[PDB]
Amino acid sequence: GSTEFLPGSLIDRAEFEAENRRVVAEGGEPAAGRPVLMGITKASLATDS
Repeated sequence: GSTEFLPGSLIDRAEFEAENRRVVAEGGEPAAGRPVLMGITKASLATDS
C-alpha cells in the first residue's frame, strides 16, 4: 500500500507492527504479512550489521 515496503521482502515483526501502527494513526492503511521460516545461514546473512 503506502508503507514504503517492497512486496516480497523479509522484515522483522517489531518494525512491521511499528510501521503498521504509525501509518494507520495518520493516513490509514494496514499492510499485509504472513509468517515465514528461514534457515540458519539466511537468518545469519540477513542481519543489520
